[PDB]
Amino acid sequence: FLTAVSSIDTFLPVLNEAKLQWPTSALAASSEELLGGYVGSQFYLQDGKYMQFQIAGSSNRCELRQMIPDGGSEIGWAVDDGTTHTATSSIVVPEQVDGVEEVTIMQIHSGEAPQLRISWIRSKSLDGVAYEDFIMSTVRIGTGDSSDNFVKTHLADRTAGAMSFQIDVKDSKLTITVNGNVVVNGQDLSFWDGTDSCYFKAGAYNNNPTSESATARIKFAALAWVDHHH
Repeated sequence: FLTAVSSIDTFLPVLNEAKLQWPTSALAASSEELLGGYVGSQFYLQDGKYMQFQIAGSSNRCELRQMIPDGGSEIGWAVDDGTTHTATSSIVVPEQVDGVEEVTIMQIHSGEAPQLRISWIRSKSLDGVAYEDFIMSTVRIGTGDSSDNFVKTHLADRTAGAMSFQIDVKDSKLTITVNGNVVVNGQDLSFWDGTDSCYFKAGAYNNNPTSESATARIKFAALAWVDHHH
C-alpha cells in the first residue's frame, strides 16, 4: 500500500484541524480518517516526508479545508478579531506536466468566495509584465467578476527547492511572506469586514487545465494553521 501521511508526526496538527476534499468539494476524508491512515494516489506520504496532493481535471481538487480541531465541524473566522490567523507551509512545487496551467495551493476562503488564492501559474501577464512558471497571489476585494475585484501579485518564480509561505491575517490586513521575505505587505481585506466564515485551505486545486488528463502534483514538507493570540 502507499504510505499514509499520518504515519509520521509532521502533519498531525493540521490533519487534526482539516477535512480532505477530493476529487471535488465533496468530502473525501474526515479529520479522524486523515489522522487514521487515509491514503491513495491522490494523497500519500512521498519520499518519506512530503504530504503530496495529486489531481487531474478542470476545477477538480485534492485539498484540505480547515475544521475546528479534535473532531469539530467546519470553522469560520473573521479577518479583524484582533488575533493573527496564520498559515505556514513549506512546498516543493515540481515542474508541472504539460496540460497543467494553474494550481491553487493555499487559500483563504469563506462561504461566498476566495479571499486569497496562492497558485502556481504556467504563464501570465500582470500589470503589463509577463511572468512564467511562477507563484501568484489573487486577492478578492469584491464579489464581482470584473478585474477591479482582484489584486494579483507575482510572489516568486517557482524554485526546484522547497519554498516557504506564511499567510498572516490580522486586523483586516493580509501579509504574505515567501522564503522569509515579506512580498505582500498589509493588503487591505476590509471588504470582508463582517464576514465570519473564513477558513484556510491547502493542497492542489486544478484551474483551467488545457488537458483533462494532466495531473497537477504539489508536495508539502510542512503545513500548519494557527491562531496567534495573547
